[PDB]
Amino acid sequence: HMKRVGLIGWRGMVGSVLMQRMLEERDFDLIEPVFFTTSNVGGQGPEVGKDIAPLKDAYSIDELKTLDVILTCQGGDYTSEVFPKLREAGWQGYWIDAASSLRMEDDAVIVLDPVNRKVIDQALDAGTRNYIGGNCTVSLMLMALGGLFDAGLVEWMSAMTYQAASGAGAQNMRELLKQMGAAHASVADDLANPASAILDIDRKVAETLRSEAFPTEHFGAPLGGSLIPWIDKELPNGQSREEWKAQAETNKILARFKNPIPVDGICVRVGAMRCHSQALTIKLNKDVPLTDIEGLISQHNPWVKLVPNHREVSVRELTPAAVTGTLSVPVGRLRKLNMGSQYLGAFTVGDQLLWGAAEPLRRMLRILLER
Amino acid sequence: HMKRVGLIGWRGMVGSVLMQRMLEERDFDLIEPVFFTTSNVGGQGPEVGKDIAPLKDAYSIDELKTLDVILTCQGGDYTSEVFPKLREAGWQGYWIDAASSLRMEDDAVIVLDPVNRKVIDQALDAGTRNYIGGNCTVSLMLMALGGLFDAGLVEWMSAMTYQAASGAGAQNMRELLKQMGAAHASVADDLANPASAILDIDRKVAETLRSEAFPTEHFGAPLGGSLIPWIDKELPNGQSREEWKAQAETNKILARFKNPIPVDGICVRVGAMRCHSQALTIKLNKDVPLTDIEGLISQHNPWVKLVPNHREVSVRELTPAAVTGTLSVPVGRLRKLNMGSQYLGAFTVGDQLLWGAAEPLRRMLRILLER
Repeated sequence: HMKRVGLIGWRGMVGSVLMQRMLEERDFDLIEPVFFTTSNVGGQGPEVGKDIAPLKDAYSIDELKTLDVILTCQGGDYTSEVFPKLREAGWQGYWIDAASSLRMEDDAVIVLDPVNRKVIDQALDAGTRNYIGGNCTVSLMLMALGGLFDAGLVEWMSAMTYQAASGAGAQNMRELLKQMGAAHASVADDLANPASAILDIDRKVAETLRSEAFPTEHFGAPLGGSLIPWIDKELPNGQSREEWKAQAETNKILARFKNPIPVDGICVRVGAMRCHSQALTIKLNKDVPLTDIEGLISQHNPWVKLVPNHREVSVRELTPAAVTGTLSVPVGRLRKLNMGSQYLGAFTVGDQLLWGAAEPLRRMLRILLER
Repeated sequence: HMKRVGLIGWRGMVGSVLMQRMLEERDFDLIEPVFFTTSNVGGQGPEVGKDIAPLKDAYSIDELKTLDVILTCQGGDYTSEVFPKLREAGWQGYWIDAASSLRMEDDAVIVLDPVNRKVIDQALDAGTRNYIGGNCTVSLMLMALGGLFDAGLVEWMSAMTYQAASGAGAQNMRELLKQMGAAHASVADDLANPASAILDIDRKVAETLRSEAFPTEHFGAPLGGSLIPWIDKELPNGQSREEWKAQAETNKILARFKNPIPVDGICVRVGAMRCHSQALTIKLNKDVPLTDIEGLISQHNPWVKLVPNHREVSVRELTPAAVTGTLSVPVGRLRKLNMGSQYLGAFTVGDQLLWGAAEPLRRMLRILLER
């Protein structure tokens, strides 16, 4: 009677974070883990404190059909190929996915249970079997500002993001680090010399970033020492796919199908490891006292952390350096903007790999087990 | 005969950029440059391609009051000390300053002549003697979007910035580079090994940024591999001084004393050397076609660079890596936002040391010579 759960893409980065969290929370104690692979069939699986079967074929429909749940971080290409063939074979199990492939599908639900647990529960009773993790940007934003939407105060939102390299992949994180190392190495001697001219240092650093030898295989441009104001594919409307997801996924999570909330902005890649930062211009539909706003925000969930709008505490708490590897979602710089009393400014930071990827997936798995 | 111009703060970072630009434009052909010092009286001045007198005492009121023009990049502490004494001595010469000291004074004009040449000309005719460079953020924004303000289309503007280390100083730029080096050095061996685990690399990097040995003296926090959502001193209204300067200096440059255009947002420090980037939400007061907006923007001045809203060109052109050391001020990602047709999104990048500091100063000097 214990559910057999198929783990796909566990070896990948997001999957590795998922593995780490599931191990910490002892998730494997309550399920029968079946690890699949697209390269090493028959090989050894990861240690989960119990005996498991050897690695099985992730493309074998016969194998997958025996599963009650499929938890995949393998990617959109894998989902696009296997999922339709599996459903056609009559598989009626639950499909939990990190990839964006099935997010906007009519028979699927974008999961972020601290925000839309009731949506998930109703979908489960309705017979929905597809539950997809939301885009990191949207998930991290809603984890921070869920209280405002829950109060029905948000008219629109303009989101300018500061997104980490982790969102692009493991090789991109490595490239960012190599780029930082290359930038520093070019002036390593000069940095030791106090009498070295800063403009000479700056000149050499700029040349290094522009040089061919600068590692730019995965980004196509320097990230370290710079930034990239475009993430994911270009769309015919002038949006990047990353920016398009902001409005589409926010309103689906909140189930705002009739009157959707306008969400837009610019998605920018910055030189951070695995934390997304977002500077937000928020239009509220009425004048609400700031302290009440802070109350609505902080009381929504136990992971959001209201950082007082003071300098040294903001410098220490509201940064990728302070958030990385943690489930904490700090939000600060909360104040009324000069445009009017209905204009709210906000800055938030969140780990891209946890709440922005892995954590909603394992939590969705636990929800299935509690039913 | 030839105007005697005093140069203060020529040796510093902004001053050095100023000297190099004045050399390139051959400004020293038109003036008698008198170089002053706060540390090396009688010493040797910079190489400006012509015979100059030995360094004079920058605190000598007797010498300073003989000067037709004073162009200082020495700093606010110097201005606050010398300027009142100098005016008290009956000095009626012109004062050109990079420091923010006299910006909001009624007898002073914030200079950005491609944007407010007419304001400058009227001030000169009126007898105004004080001409001050604007804050880097404001100057760079207006160089890109001057065409919209000139057409009187801007209702308000929300500015989320991505600011470089150069705005904080030379030692901050050095710290940024040292931070990048420390980050890379902690995982140098792992990066060279293709089979290394990404989560192990990430763990060590996160640990390094948090360690005490991480160079954070000047920023008070990690910048490399992170960001800092607070620049300059905290104000009682919840703004930082940097954010406050947005509305204050924009409207003074435009000479809008009556009904000021609301300008607000969040000023964030990122790991860039000397380029400020800004993500903008612009509310227009009229329905204008996007192509007409592009025309107004690009036709305003020959330094703004309209980057077509396409992925490849944006990645290549609209970055600190591309802009660094140039007088080009690219603006891109221009499109109407989901909130409405009067909401305009824009992303711009500009060099902080040129148009954000040194360039409006030497240009103001040229204007004085053309009187």
